[PDB]
This record gives sequence, structure tokens and C-alpha cells, in this order.
Amino acid sequence: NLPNIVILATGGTIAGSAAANTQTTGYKAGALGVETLIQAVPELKTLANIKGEQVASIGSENMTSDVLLTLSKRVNELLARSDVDGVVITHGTDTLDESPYFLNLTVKSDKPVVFVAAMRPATAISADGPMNLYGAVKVAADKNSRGRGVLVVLNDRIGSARFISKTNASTLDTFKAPEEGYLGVIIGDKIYYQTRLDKVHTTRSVFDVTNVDKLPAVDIIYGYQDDPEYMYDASIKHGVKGIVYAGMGAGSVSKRGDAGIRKAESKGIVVVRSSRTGSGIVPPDAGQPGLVADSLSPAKSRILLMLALTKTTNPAVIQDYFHAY
Amino acid sequence: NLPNIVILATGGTIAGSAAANTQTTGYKAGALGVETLIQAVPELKTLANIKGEQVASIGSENMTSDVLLTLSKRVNELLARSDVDGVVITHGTDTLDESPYFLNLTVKSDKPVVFVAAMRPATAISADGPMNLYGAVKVAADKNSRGRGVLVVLNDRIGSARFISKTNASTLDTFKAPEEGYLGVIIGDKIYYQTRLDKVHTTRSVFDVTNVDKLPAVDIIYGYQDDPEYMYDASIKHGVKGIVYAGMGAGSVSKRGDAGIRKAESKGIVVVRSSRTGSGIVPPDAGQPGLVADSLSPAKSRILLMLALTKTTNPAVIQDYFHAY
Amino acid sequence: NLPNIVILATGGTIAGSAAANTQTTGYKAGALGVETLIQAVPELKTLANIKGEQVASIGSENMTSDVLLTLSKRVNELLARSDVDGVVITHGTDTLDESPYFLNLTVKSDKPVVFVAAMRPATAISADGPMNLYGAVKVAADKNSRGRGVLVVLNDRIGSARFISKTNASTLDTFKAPEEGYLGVIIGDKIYYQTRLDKVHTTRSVFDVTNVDKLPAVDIIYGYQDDPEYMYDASIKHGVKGIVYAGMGAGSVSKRGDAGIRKAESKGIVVVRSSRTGSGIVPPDAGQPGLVADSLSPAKSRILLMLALTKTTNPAVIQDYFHAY
Amino acid sequence: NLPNIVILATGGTIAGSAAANTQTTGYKAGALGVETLIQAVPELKTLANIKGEQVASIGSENMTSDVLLTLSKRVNELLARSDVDGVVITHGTDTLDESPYFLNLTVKSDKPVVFVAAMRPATAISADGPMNLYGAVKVAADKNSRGRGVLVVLNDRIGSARFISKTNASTLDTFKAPEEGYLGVIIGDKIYYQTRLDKVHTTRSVFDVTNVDKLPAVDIIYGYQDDPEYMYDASIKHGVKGIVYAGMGAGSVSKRGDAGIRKAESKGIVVVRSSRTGSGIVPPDAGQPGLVADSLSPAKSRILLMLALTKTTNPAVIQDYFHAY
Repeated sequence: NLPNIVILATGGTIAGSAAANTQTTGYKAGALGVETLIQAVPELKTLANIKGEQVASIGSENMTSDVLLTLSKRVNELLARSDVDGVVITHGTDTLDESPYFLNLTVKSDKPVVFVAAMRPATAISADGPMNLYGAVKVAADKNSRGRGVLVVLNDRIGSARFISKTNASTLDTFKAPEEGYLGVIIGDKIYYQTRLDKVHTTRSVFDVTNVDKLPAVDIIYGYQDDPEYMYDASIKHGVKGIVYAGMGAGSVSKRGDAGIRKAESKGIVVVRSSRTGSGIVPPDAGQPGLVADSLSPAKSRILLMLALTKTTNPAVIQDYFHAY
Repeated sequence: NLPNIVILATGGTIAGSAAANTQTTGYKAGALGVETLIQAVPELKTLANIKGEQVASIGSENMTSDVLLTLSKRVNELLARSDVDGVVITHGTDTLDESPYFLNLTVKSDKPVVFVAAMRPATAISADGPMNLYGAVKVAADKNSRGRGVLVVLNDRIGSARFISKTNASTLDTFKAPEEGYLGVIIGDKIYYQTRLDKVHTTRSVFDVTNVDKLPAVDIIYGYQDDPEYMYDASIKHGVKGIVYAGMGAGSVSKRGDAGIRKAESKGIVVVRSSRTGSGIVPPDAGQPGLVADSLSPAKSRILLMLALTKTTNPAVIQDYFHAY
Repeated sequence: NLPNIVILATGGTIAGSAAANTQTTGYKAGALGVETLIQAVPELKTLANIKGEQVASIGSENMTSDVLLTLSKRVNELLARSDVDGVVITHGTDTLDESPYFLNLTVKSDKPVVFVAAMRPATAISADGPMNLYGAVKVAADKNSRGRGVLVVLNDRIGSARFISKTNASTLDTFKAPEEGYLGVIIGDKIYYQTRLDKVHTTRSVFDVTNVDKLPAVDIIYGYQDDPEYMYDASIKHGVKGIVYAGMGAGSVSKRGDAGIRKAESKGIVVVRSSRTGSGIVPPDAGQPGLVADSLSPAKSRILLMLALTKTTNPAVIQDYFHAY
Repeated sequence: NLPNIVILATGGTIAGSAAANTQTTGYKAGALGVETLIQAVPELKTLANIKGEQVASIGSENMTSDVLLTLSKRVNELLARSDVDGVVITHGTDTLDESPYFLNLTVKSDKPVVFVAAMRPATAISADGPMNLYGAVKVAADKNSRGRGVLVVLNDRIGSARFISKTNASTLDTFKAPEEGYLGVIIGDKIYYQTRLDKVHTTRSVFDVTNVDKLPAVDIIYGYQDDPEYMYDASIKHGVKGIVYAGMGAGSVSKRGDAGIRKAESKGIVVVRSSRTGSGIVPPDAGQPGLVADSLSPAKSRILLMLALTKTTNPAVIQDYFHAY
């Protein structure tokens, strides 16, 4: 009859009370076990019988690469059984830009992996966690929802981890993607799909971390009007593997940045040019240094280069990774 | 008799030749002087009396603050003359997020000041520089554009320096303000205003740069998963007078981020928290260090802090501007 | 000390209950009365001294000019009082395009008049009503909200009754103004104002229905590829005094439409040309019949023609109200 | 060994002319021919072997279904050959909502079929036609464009026909798909794809007009506050085969509208309910009459209904096409 699904908790807002009926102020978030959540929404049972686990309880601001490593692995572990049809994961709102994209490059299965969260506290007037969680499961248990990549579900929308991001600081509808749109929507208890991702992911993925201990170090440097050359000397003097330049316009550099990058490359450090605008593609130009991010954002570019460096260190191949993913 | 407008040049995309026709990726900017641009469109003389003089002729991504001053002083002295009705400045698009906001805070006259740029080489198949210029001048020569704050014209749109920025990396409809919209639009050789900036500016700005000669130093640090903290130590060790932070949401800070921000504040450095999303408001929170930017972007916030520091240091008074400007 | 405001209810998708709590669709609108709505949110009592009046109890789509005319009268002479600082109104979203704009033209006061609603049933898992209603009272209770026009608060945003509209059939963030933005934003128990409408309204309006009891009948015709010309005949043979056209391009006409308009005009009746695209300007064009709606949508345009015809019949004058209002 | 591409001209705004270089509101359309438009863009020779063929010289305002059925076949006939690789179609802009979706249901192949237009006259400053046509032939000639469905190309974008629509009325960047997005983009002489349509089309379609001479008439009725019922009889009394209801809210009908509907559904015709909002889905509702569009606009809903009326007449059958195309 009903399918079996597992909820993996990491903290967040959906599982976090405030101190007032309408308190949307800096409070302590992520203070809820996976046991209670079952309670609050007993309507979940009509959808599918569920089992819960506790993977952690830390703010998304402090989510770390170490955890993503432990998470991806576990995920593959449970997705491999016959009594596990899908997986839902509660997570923070501040870094939901990175976490769901990392598993997109490392889970080896067709069975659904869905992230869910909330902008309003669980005690706020008109809290969204309930209904966002309710629909996050529904898509998990759906047959048609298979083989579409890692998904993100908030505000009645269904979007891919390759495109979505938090576009506004504190609004309910922050997550979106101007250019790419959504995958599908959830209306009237029914689900409607509209489009499919046209990039490589999950199964066809070449990245595997079945047995990796630590990832390389990758920094992000902003580009502005009077940017400091010395900001570069640091990461270098700390031996990081790669650097992601979040630059002006389509990743342009000043005579101070054009200089620092070279200094870095010589030392064997890989650099990638991304934009600071928030949308669009950065094209290539032999008149400038470094490699070029496709239409990946600073945040997601770091997540790519980090895994692209455990495989190889050859520019050509790397560059070709940014256009295929 | 027709109006008196002057067009101060700086050269950018609008005045930069390409190697071929369809080539709109590899080129040189600040290669074509004012004069020629004036020639390319003989229809401009139907709108006003044009006068032009070069000042920079350099790519947008390499402009420093010591040059901005020169510009503000230059435009004020031209606006005080009983025989000048408006100004029109050309600039690149890369750092067109900063420049406009600077004059909008230092120019002391209700007479019109219009910035203008292009997204393709003047040699592209359907170059926009032409129509955008005629369109900028039309606005400046209007008698109703007076007292509206610094203006930026592109793609037939009229926008406010305080809100407008480059959202996309390559498209030509890149400049927009999702939550704020535009002040006016130009359709059919006709102008239509619809809203007015509701913040402090120009004629009523408490800042006056007319007698200084060197602005303070201000850096910008990014916020992401696993972020380092030696970045902060770098700026402290070089004498920065203030730091802008690009939070992960409502400006959240990580464990290491919390740490860095304090070392700086403990040494006389003022730090303002902005946001890496793109649009939105960072709210006050006594559970974190530094000040909060209203809804200004990391880029724009840095410009407002430079000036702030040339008149004070009382953190309390600094917070108030961000809310009013 | 504590301000005091009055609440006027007229049913709507915010007063509807449903068989279950997971029923987004399929509910009876206009089930509860103002009484209940206040009892649900005990926080309101901490913002002001509330009071209500169940003027009607229906659903958005059955609203009628009769009801409108009444509603405007009852608010005028209640804002005239000294014991009333502001008034909030509850309404469906199915026609919130038309109700706010009507009052925006007929209310004679600088005091706050706020419209509010919700997209999902009061019985639903995360009904948006409670918080929407909390904010509506909040903006009415403020004093810096004076002389701004008729406001409409929904989903934490403050939009002007002249630019806002339902842009999506079922989403919970359906009200927005692509080219004009929002006036302010409610965040962290604070309201932030950014812009001001720049067209005539309220106190400076020349339309006063105080001594009127019947408005002219106006229809709306759509423009598509094989549009028939007999629809105009049918409207002409019913008395109507004016038709709003919902043209294809920027008011483009068909052969069947040219013949159409041309026919009714001679029959002494005014026709305005609007567009079906949902935003933008409709330029003059002496080579095409009828007048031109500035940037008013078919519905906003119909509201402006009824009122327009109570004070005149001159084509020329009506053609100026469309550029100023 | 570049491909062979044919250009079927229909005239449109991309072939329009005027007097002064600044004219962009009063001009004749289609005035130019396929011959001269190519003479204007030599760089095309670089991409493929081209031919031109005139089929009409009117504007999008006057496109009747007669022509469409004619065009629909000449394309199929022209694509079944081997000396034909890709074909481009020059159109106006007023009804580019319709035409593309018509062919998307009737062409039986996998070869590219792209539409292209321009919002400015050819005589205009910074005219957008040339760069547009260049990018249009560009995609057709490419081989990774097969099996992706009919494509619309303007202002550097490649969007789908089941989603694209004219958003703004006069802007140069009008064509958008708020919730769906673009399939690909064109930056620096290189194509970038990212999204795939997820619905039945071209080949898999179950529609063929190869043996059709005349199509069934379908009219659209708008939805507003005080709507007339005498509007439904006008059609019923004229032999309409179908009616699309552009309903307020999510297809919401008014008391008067409810009567006119049943009144017709009983006589014999078929009726579908869409939205006047511009986007979103209309859910199923037993409490209301008629069929429900999926998330198709009134414009597109008609074409579909009209083509489905050449096959079956069973209500339940048709409701199933709206969910699938």
C-alpha cells in the first residue's frame, strides 16, 4: 500500500520555536527533535508511513563540509535498501544554496531526495513549516517524481538544486531562479510537473566520495571598485587548493586583481571567474586570467571546484566540468 | 533658443570598438573619444545645445575613489553657472552600482544629473549605445526631471541610483530593482514618471565633499560555508577604517565570522552587516556584532560608509544614516 | 494614547471554512463574520482599539457597483469623525484589482485606508489570514502612512492601489507590480517605506459620488486572432455608455475591430484602448480609433470610465484623466 | 558543409518602415521583403545556405486561422525533404502567443522550427531586428536543437512555445515566462541550453490538419465585476463550437456568468475555464460548470480547443488533452 519514507533532521527553522506569536527576530533556531515533528502534522500518515533519524542540530550558518560528507554517504546507504522509497531532509535557510547541490553530485540513485525548510519560526503567527513539510513528503512518495535530480521544496514550488537560491533576505518567497524557472508546483493536493533539468547529475555523475576523508580548501574573494591585492596574499600564504573570484560584471578584474590571480596560478592554485550579479553566464576571454564559471554562482562554484579537485588538477578537464554540470 | 547641456565622458562599453561585427565578447573600452560619439548621432542637436569634454577614458572596472572626488567637484562647479541646465555622464557598466550613488550623495543642485552606459560594442550588430544616449539627453533636457536624485538610463528605463543595480551578467535588460521598480519609462519619444524616491538625497544631503582630498579605506568580506577568519586579520593589519560583510541571509555570521568581526570592533574599526542575496532587508539583532545595513547592497553600503567616516565615528549616529539615506 | 481603528468586512476567501484542514481548494467563501476574525488573533488588541461592521458576506466575484458606491460613502463619513484614525477592509482577491482603485479616486481624507485578504482558507494548515490581518491593522495604526493613497497589504508587502494586481491564479504571492514595485515592506515588527505614488488621488480628486445613486454601464471586449465584430453590435444594442478594449499588442486593432469601434463611436459613446499583456504603455496613434489607456489595465480602466462619465462626455477631457490618474 | 535553411516570411513589425530615424510609433508594417532583410545581414552567409519565401505581408493583428492551416502544411511538406535542415519564420508580435503553439501541435518531425520578430521598426535607431535574425538562423543551423519543440527567439533568448508570452506592451525585453523560464540563451556567439519541455508535442502529438479545409470557430469571453449575460447568447445565437472563459481569479464565474455557461453547455457546445491573471493553474471544481484549462492562457486555450474539436466531442476526452499538452 503506502510507501516507506525517512526524514533526516539537521535543525532549521521549521523545527525551531521563538518566544512570541509574531517574533521574527534573531532567536535560537534549530531546537527541535525529529520525534515531535511527527506529532504536529498527523495528516502526514495519510501520505505515507514514516521513520525518523537525527543527523544533527546546528545552525545552517555553521553547516560544514565535514557534515556534508557524512550526509551524502548515509543517504546512499539507506537509498540502497528495499524498504526505503524516498528521503526528506530538514535544513537551514541561510546555506540552502550549497547543501542540496552537493548531494546532487554524489547520490547514486533514482530514488527521490528532497530538501525542505521554513522562513518563519514554528511559533510565529502563520508559520509555514507545517504546510511546507506536508508537501515536501507528498512529492517524495510520488512515482513520477523519480529521476529528476535533487529537489528543493518551499512555498508550494518544486525547483532543482542546480538553479534555485535565496534571492531575498527575509521574505517567504525568496527562493527562485529568474532565468531557469521551476520544475513543478503543488496545488489542490495534486502535483503538476512542467520541466526537466538538462545537465548531468546523480546517476551519470562521475563524482564519488565513497571513501574520502577530507576535501581541499577553497576561498571566495569579492570584486569591487578599489579591491586589495593583499587579500590574495593570505589564502596563498595558507595553501588553499582553489579560489573563486566573485567579480564585477561578467567576472572582470582590476589591475590589482589581474595581478593577484597570476601570482596565485603560478603557485599551482586553481582560480575560477564567477559573477557578483546573481544571474547570467560568464563567457571566456583570452585577454584575462583564470578559468570561467558557466552560469554557476560564487557559492555553488566553490562546491564544484572542491570536488573537481579530488579528481584532477588539469585546467582543460576542469573547465569542461563547469559547462557540462 | 534651446537648453544648455554638457556631457562629461569616461568611456566604457558605449565607446569601445570591437574586432568584428558579431563579436561582442572581445574588445577594448575607452578607445573612442567624446567627439565621435557626438557625431554618430546628429539627431541629438534637436534636443539641446551639446558640449563635451573628456575626463577619464578608462575601463569601468579600474576606477578608483580619488577619481570620483575629481568628478563631484567638477560637476558642482558646472551646475552653479547660470548658463547650464543639465549634465550627462558616460560610464562603464561594471561598477555602475557604486559611482551613481556617490554623486547622489555629494552633488548640491536640483538640476538634472544623468548617467549612461551600453552593453555591446559600438560595433555590435544592434548596438544600444546610440538610442540610449539620445534617450539620456532627452531626460536631462526635460524640465520635470528636476529634483529627483541622480538618474541612470538604459533600455528605455529611468531608474534611481539608490535602488538600481546590474542583476544579470550579460543580458541587456540587466539593470532592475525587483522590489523597488523604476521611476519612469520612455515610450514613443515621450517621458512618463510614476513614482518618486522616498529617501534623503542631494539638495538635502549632510555630506559635502567639496573640501576633502582623500577618503578612508573600506574593505568587503564574503560569507559562506567553511569561511576563513584570517581574512579579517588581513584588513586589520593594513589599517582599514571599516568593513562591510555580506551575510548569508539576514546577514547571519558563522562561528569564525563572529570572531573576526569582534577583533575589528575592538580596535576602532566600524563594521556594517549587509547581505549576499540580492534584494531585501537585514533586521536589527542584539545577538550579533556590528551594525545593520538597511536594504543597501554590499557595494552601495561601502560607498555610504566611506563618507560617513569623513564626518564622524559615533557608531550610534552611523546607524541612523543607513536608515535615512 | 492607543490609536483606534474600525474594520469593515465583505466576506472573501479569508472568511471561508473547509471540510478539512488540507483543503486548499473547494471551500465556502463568506462563512465567518468579522466577530470571529478578531477573536482568532489576540495580538491585535495590543496595537489598537478595534471595532467591526459586517457590511456584507459574499465572495469577491459577486461584488457589484451597488455595493461599491455604498462602501465608499460609509468610509468617507467615518474618517470625517474624530474618534476614527483609520479603517481596514477585508475583501476577496478575485477582484481586488477593482475595489481599491475605486476608493482611491473617491475618498476625501489623508487618513489610512487599508485593504486585506488571503489566498488559502481560514481552516487550512497555514492560513495566511492571521498574519495578513495583523499587518493590515499595523499600517493603519501608523501615522507615517498618511497621504499616500489607498493601500493594499498582503504577504508582508505594501502595494499601491493603482499598480497592484493578481498576476497568478493560485500562488500565495500573486500580487505584484513588475515595473513599479511596492511602496514599503513589513519586516521584524517594523514597516519600511521606500517610494511614493506620483499621480492624482484621494484628497485632490475631482470625483465625488456622495450625491449619486447610479453609474453608467461599461463592458469589456477581448482582442484575439479571429475576433468577431458582432460582439460590439450586441453591446451597442443594450445601451452601454462606453467600452474598454482589451487589445492584442499595444492596443492593436483588427479589421473586425476597426469596423467595430468606428461603429459605436458614431453612435455617441466613448471607447478606450487597453492591452491584454498586463503591463506597459499604450501610445497615441491618430491612425487608430478610440482613445488610449495610459498604463491602466482593462479593469482599472473600466473603473476610471464609469466615474469619468458622471462628470463629462467630452472625449478630449476624458483623455487627460487617463494620463494623470 | 553548412546546412540549408529556408525563411518563410509573413511580414510583421520586423519589416516595417517610417520617416525619421527616431520613428517607433507610426509606421507601415510588412512593407519590406525577405529579399532586402537578408541584404542587410551579410554575416548570415557565414552560417548556412539560405533561401527566402514570402507567404504574406500583413501584421500580427490580422492573422486569421485560414493562413495558419496553410502555413502548417507548407512547413511539413518542406521538412520531409533532405535538402532542408532547418526553417525560420518571421512574424509580427501582437499574436506571437498563438501561431507558435499551433505549429507545435501540427508539425510532424524533429527538425528545428523557430519564430523571430522585432519590437522596433527597421528604420529605427539601435534597431533590434538584425541581431535577432542572426541568432535565429544560428539556432536552426545547429544540430543540438532537434526534438526540443517549436522555439521562439528574441533579445538573446530561446523560449518554448507552450510557455512564452508577450509580457509588456512596448518594452524591448517583453517576452517572458515568470514561472517557467527560458530553455536557453545566446552569449558571445555560442548557444547554451539548460531546460527541456516536459509535455507531448510535434511527433508524439495526436493532431493532423493535413486533410482539413476549415477549422471550428471558438470565441473568448472576459471576466469582470458587473459582467453581461447577453454576451453569451450573442455567441450561442451564432453557432459557436466552443467558448474559453478568461475568468477572474482562478476561473471564478459570477452568478450571471454561471447562467450563460450552463445555458450553453446544455445547448451543445464545449466550454473551458482559464485565468485572466496571466499565469498559474486553474484547479478542478465540481461546484462550478465547464471544463478547466490546465495553466494555458485564454489565447493558447482556444487554439487547443479548436484543434481538439476536429477529433472528438466528448467532454471527458478533451479535459485530458489540456492536462497533457
